Amino acid sequence: MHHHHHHRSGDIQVQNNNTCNGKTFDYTYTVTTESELQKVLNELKDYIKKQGCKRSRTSITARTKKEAEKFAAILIKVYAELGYNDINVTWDGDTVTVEGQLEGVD
Repeated sequence: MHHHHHHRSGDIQVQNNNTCNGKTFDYTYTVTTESELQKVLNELKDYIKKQGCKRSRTSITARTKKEAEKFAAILIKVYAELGYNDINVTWDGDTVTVEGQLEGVD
């Protein structure tokens, strides 16, 4: 097979938008391989902690809802390191939109 990197294949567009957003340049990273996705979440998590009073939103381009599940398991994990292990997720299919839980427990 002809192996190549062309922006037209399974390009995964990760977009994070922060509530209490300070110096938030873009938080947008497009990875064709999940090996690179690891570094996205390493730096991203660190920032969301500062640019985020309680939570920030994320939406990742999943080409299948099967992928949306495992990127959800990653985003839930990332915000679980920041605070609450329970995180808010919605599986669309073309996208997985994950935002951290608001402090509401009794």
